[PDB]
Amino acid sequence: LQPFVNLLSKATYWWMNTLIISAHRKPIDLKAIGKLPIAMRAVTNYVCLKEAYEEQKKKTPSIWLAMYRAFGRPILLSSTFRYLADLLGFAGPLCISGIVQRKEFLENAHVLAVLLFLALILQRTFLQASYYVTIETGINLRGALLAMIYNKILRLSTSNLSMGEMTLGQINNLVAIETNQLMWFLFLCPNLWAMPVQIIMGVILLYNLLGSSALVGAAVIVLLAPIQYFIATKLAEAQKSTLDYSTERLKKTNEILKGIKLLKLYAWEHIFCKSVEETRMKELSSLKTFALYTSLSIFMNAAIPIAAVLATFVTHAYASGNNLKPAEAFASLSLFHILVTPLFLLSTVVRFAVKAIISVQKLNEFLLSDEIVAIKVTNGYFSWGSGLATLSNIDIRIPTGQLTMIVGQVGCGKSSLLLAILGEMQTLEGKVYWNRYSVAYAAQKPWLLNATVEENITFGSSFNRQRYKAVTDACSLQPDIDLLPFGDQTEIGERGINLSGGQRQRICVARALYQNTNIVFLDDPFSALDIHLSDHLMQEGILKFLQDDKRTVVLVTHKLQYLTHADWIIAMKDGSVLREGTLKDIQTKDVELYEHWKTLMNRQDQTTLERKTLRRAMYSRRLRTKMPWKTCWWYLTSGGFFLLFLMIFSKLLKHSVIVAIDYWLATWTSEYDQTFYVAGFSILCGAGIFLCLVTSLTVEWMGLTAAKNLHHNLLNKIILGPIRFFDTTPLGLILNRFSADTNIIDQHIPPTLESLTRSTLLCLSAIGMISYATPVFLIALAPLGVAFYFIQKYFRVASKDLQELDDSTQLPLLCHFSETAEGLTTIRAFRHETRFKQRMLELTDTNNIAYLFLSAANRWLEVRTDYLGACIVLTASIASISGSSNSGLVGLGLLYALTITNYLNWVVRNLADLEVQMGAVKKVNSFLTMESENYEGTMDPSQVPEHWPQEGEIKIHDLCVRYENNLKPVLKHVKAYIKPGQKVGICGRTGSGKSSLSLAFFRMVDIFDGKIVIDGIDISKLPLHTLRSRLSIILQDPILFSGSIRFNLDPECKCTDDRLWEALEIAQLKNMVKSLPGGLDATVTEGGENFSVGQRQLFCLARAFVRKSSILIMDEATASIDMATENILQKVVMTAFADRTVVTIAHRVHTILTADLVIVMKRGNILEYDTPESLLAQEDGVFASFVRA
Ligand SMILES: CCOc1cc(CC(=O)N[C@@H](CC(C)C)c2ccccc2N2CCCCC2)ccc1C(=O)O
Ligand SMILES: Nc1ncnc2c1ncn2[C@@H]1O[C@H](COP(=O)(O)OP(=O)(O)OP(=O)(O)O)[C@@H](O)[C@H]1O
Ligand SMILES: Nc1ncnc2c1ncn2[C@@H]1O[C@H](COP(=O)(O)OP(=O)(O)OP(=O)(O)O)[C@@H](O)[C@H]1O
Ligand SMILES: [Mg+2]
Ligand SMILES: [Mg+2]
Repeated sequence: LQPFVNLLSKATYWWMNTLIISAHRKPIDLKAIGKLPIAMRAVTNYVCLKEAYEEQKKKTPSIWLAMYRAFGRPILLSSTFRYLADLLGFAGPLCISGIVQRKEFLENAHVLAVLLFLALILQRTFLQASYYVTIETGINLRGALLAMIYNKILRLSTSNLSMGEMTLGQINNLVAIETNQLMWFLFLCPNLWAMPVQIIMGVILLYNLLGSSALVGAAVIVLLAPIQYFIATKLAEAQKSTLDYSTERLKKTNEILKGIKLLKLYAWEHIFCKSVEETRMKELSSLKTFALYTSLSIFMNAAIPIAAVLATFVTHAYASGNNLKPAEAFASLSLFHILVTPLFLLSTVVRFAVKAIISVQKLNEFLLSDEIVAIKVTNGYFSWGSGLATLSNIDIRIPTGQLTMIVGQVGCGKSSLLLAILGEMQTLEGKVYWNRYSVAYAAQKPWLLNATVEENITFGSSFNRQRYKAVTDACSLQPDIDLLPFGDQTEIGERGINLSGGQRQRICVARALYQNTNIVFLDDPFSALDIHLSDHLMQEGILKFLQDDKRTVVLVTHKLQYLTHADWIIAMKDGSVLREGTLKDIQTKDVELYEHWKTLMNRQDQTTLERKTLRRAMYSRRLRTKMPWKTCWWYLTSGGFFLLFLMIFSKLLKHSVIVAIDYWLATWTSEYDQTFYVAGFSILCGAGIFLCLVTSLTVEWMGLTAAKNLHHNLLNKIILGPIRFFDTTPLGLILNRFSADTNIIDQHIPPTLESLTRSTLLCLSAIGMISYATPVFLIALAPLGVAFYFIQKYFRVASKDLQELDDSTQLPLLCHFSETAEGLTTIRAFRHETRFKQRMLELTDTNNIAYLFLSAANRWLEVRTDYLGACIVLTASIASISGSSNSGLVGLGLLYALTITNYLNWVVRNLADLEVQMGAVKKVNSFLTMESENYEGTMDPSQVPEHWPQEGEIKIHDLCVRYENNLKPVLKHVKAYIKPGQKVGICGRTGSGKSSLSLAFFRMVDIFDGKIVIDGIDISKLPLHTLRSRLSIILQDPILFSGSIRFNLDPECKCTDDRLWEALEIAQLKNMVKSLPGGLDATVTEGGENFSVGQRQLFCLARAFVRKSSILIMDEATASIDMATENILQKVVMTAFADRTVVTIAHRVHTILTADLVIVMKRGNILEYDTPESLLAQEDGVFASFVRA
């Protein structure tokens, strides 16, 4: 008997109840979820799919055939279940038919009720079994496809001809969209055959029950599918347009957030906010058409059935000598309700099928793509697939266990030489011998995972504290490591703590040196290394650390230095080897080349600067079940009480009119001329259509209004927020507040809310109507209501947890595919292919199990609610037949009871989804409630002179500065009197609050004690906007936002182009802009990458000049600037700003030695404030010490 109960559980999902029930006590952890059965592990599915694919290739290969060969049987089983389920589900109307017309005891009207109950249960259990089988096969297919494309990625080539700039984009698209769409098509595949059969059977049954008259209604409903497909295509068009505008808006917002401090300093936040508001306006303009089409689709879906009913019944009434019977009428109405959904969804199935065909074509295109004495090579010719040997006559030899160096000119091919020796490119002729063992490789372009530093260093190697410390010290990486927030175990790479090129390549070199292997390749590890660091790495790392290990080291470096240490040297030229040998060998054979090295060698602070920027970033650092009804009400009200009332009233009236239509039909059928009834029915149907249209339009209007209001208010509040907000909160979350949350509010909330309200109203109306026909039904209803409440609670909590876990598991998979897509050369050099493949299998298995359990929970909820609906139908039917009432009311009760089962689960599912989305709404609403700054100014703007800062007098009175309240004041008792028309120099030990002093000048940081006085007006006693408007500033790293040169010079557009030209001339940038096309109107890319760093500084100086601040502040402007550019900067500061007041945060003292006066800072203390010449001649203080060095 055990098999019977086992199958029952596998059908009623009894295994899901323990996880779902426990969902309350503990969040659904990955461990809590049992691992995938070996029958469903991604590895096995990949094996089967590869077998099928190779069988196809044995006879150009097509994926579709392989997918069939792999997963046909589950699909056939699913189709069998689906066909049986639909065939049984056609029993509903037939049973209603026979019960209303109430040894062939089937007419007894009692046995038929239990027959209907059992048939409904069997139908729905089979249908859910089919859903689950197709879900499982689809997820298996997704796992197999991901594994297959991952293997392809691992075997991909790196030729620039093949792997273009868009190759990584294509791979991300495949993993994120194409595979998912193919999975969805696999989910929906059974429908593609179960829908047309269902529709045909429905039409045949309609003809049998109601005769040729029902043909009109059949045609009217069949017209639903083309309409749905057309409006769906238009909707997709509008959605693409909205996606384009949304991407533009997101780019603008992201650039704004990054460097927000700069915008606040320039006081330009308002103009950027206005531009983003314009972008949002266009986005909303497109979203309005999207909403129009969505509303049209909903209206058609909810009205075409009414039109079909109207046409059918009017035609039958006017074209039948026999008056309309009740049983036939209600059976036909139930059949229409059965057929509406399949027709409404066949169009979506077709769209998914087309998208899947496109996706499979794209995946096939991807797959059919190109792919690939320690060492000696003889007669080696290699190319990058161009057909022309990029390397020729490769007679290289790599002596075992000895340092080897490769020298050459720019773009000689040494990097290509290493790649070819790795076998990473086609070998036209010649062979390479290994005497393959894995080789430690540090790519010319450094590469890093998204794991922490420890993972990068180990890279899967067993941890050894001794080796880790030794290599870290050898590469001088310990300090910068300590600078990190968590030191080690600190995420780095694209998503983690951003690192400069020097640090990245140092980490890569550390990885290479740590990894235990006999062969090490270092491709110019000194790309951005200072002399001291490079020398330390060479002496301690390259030689000693590997001398002990007796490794074989091949080094590629432009810097001819250190060649003395190298045992063997290689000379290359134009993708060919001039000579190979030691220094003595080259000297003997090629004197000219030997001397040429000395000739070039004889004709010969970034690291410290880099760490300073890194250290600056480090300065800053029960019942999870109840939905947020407060937040949902806040959202609903956001649109406006008028719109909310209109929506509610319209929907209530629509459902009242629909139930009125049904009751009118019942009363009409009561009898057993018809003009009165038909006229009434027609007017009712017209009113219903009108109300459907009105309610759809109203819900969409409410959605649009709410989205616009919420987004606008959020952007205003965030932009008007204090700097600390962005300093603490990671930029990622703030950006996500507009990336996803806004997308959800725009697109998901309105449709989901409309569906939830419609389902709730339909369920309530059905219950009320069956009670009206069957007053005794409520007694049986109440326990069912209790069960419904419990199911609602459990499923809502479980689904929330499962969905969140699914997303958290998915994100690492995309991250890993993106990472492995890059650095393929590095992985293949380490030959860690197996490790990464296993990692991918683990990640995909976890994601698949999460998704599968989410779908299984959905199935469990469906089965429970469906047994509930079956009990409802049984009780309603039995009570009605037993109860004495008019036949029409009996038919109405049976019809509504049968229907209620379709919506009884949609109500709860939409409720859960709306809860999840209200989560995001709460996120946004809470985020926009953050307190703003004291923009109000105590003094009247008129009282403060318009040209207030012209004089340039500044005083400091015992100032104290604190970044945040309750923290130690970085500045204390800071007093300073800066004479107008004076130059002020500031220098001291790093971290002495110089930039803090500048921020205090700009009010950015709180002035807890003391004051800053300019022109006799306290800075605090003034609007911060006014202060920032008429003050200049030159940050250390200038940033320019995407747009024209005019926009950067003056977003306010207040000054004439003559002023801009004069500013660019004085800033020495007039010729630079003139040479570039477009002149003043030339475009600029985001972040100022279009121009050189010195040009960015010139742009900043031009901004200062045009601002006419009368003041000037420089925060180590010369830092990270070319010496000639630094001299130009000094000249322009000295001459152009002669009449202005200059305050400089001197990165280097000698640049500010000429300042009229200097200030010495130390731990928030003004140790010295005099002329720099006097301080040097007075005492040998701190200023004298660092300035002398
Ligand atoms: C994650 C998707 O897992 C499922 C997968 C399925 C498989 C399936 O034949 N769908 C039919 C719906 C049935 C009732 C007609 C369908 C067809 C076309 C468009 C959408 C849809 N449906 C898509 C989801 C359910 C609502 C409309 C069912 C149900 C689920 C589910 O999660 O409940
Ligand atoms: N992966 C690649 N695919 C295609 N062509 C490549 C690839 N790598 C290099 N090349 C081309 O091969 C030639 C030499 O490139 P390579 O990087 O090997 O030279 P190099 O002397 O090491 O240069 P570098 O100054 O960048 O260190 C150039 O034409 C370069 O464009
Ligand atoms: N964002 C911040 N939040 C809180 N405290 C900060 C922040 N930035 C700096 N501090 C504190 O202020 C001290 C000095 O700040 P600041 O960067 O202005 O000084 P500095 O001497 O000009 O430094 P730098 O070397 O960057 O020019 C830091 O040591 C830290 O104590
Ligand atoms: Mg190179
Ligand atoms: Mg500073």
